[PDB]
Amino acid sequence: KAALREKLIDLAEAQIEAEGLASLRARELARQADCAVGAIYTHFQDLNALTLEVNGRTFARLGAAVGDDHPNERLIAMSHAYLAFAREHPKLWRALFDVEMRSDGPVPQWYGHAMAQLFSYITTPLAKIFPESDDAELDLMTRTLFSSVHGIVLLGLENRISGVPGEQLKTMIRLLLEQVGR
Amino acid sequence: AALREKLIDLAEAQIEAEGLASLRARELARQADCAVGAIYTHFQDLNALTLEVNGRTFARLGAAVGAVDHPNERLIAMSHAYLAFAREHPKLWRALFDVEMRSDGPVPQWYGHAMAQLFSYITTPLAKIFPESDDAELDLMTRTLFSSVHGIVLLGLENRISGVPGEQLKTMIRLLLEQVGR
Ligand SMILES: CCCCCCCCCCCCCCCCCC(=O)O
Ligand SMILES: CCCCCCCCCCCCCCCCCC(=O)O
Ligand SMILES: [Cl-]
Ligand SMILES: [Cl-]
Repeated sequence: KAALREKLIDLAEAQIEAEGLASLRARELARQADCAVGAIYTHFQDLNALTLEVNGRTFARLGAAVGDDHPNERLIAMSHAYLAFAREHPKLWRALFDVEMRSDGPVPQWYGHAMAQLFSYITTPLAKIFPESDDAELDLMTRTLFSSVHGIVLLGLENRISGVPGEQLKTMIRLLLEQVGR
Repeated sequence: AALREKLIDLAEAQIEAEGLASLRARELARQADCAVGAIYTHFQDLNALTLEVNGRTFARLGAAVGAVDHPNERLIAMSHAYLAFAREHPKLWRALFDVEMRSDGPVPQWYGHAMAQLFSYITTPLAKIFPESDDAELDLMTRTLFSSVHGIVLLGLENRISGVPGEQLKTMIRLLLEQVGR
């Protein structure tokens, strides 16, 4: 059970990496794990729940990637690591945004904490840039700038006709963030 | 002439009712009272019919953005119009980003030109804000800010745990855009 639970998370991560989030099937994972398909449902409520565990690991990788007198430079460096991550782990990266997870519904504490912890890396330099801003103001700015970088990265990496060209993604993130708070 | 236009009218109605993923040649042909082959006679594939519907969505966007020296306020107003559109026409809005369309592959000239015409509305105030920037620099900044607003709207409307809250989307679009031109 302890071994099986871990083995299923390992295999789920492997599948997402190979063929994407949409390719994950209970029959196939059970076959790879050498268990009954119902053994998957003994450890996770559904495939979405198993995907959240994979996303837990993806957050950990992102947190390692992200990690003081130049706060705009810190924001840029972190954004460049986000871009590099998205490029390096495209399918795991897309699973973070494609899994069923909403601010409306129940967010599990471990999951909500991991995401809150990533956001604190962005809020630190923003507090230096905006010394007069309160926590609500800082939280809103963190969400705005993160959402902005994600948009640049999403449209650019998808090669959409509206996005910034691939070769200019790093440069354009810099140019956007340099302007933040003068 | 009647059937080509009727197929576009019907494809738009289907996308609005059930989303891009629900679009089928068999069902469209049934509604239009034609054979499935009559669809492929007017459009190479469903992708091509989807581009025609997206063409109408661009025209909807163009009308909303054109409505009536404060270029930062113009960017904010246009961005607010983009937010409103995304909330009001969520399925047609998603079809613009979900259709198979890359800058690597063939982009039909009429389609690229229509999207470029929308971008010219953003570039005009950007040229006032950044008078020292050349055309290349302005196009990259147009792409960067569009992508930033889109990220804000996308993660906000999807109620993602990393997004700016629904009730705060307009405010954060304002707080992002006022910082442009530092
Ligand atoms: C910073 C100002 C942003 C203002 C946005 C509103 C202005 C006009 C609309 C421009 C966006 C058109 C939609 C582009 C859709 C792209 C779909 C794709 O890349 O395939
Ligand atoms: C403006 C600075 C942006 C820098 C971002 C990189 C540094 C911090 C990491 C933030 C990672 C958040 C990833 C959240 C994944 C999506 C979760 C969700 O909304 O479903
Ligand atoms: Cl991956
Ligand atoms: Cl719609």
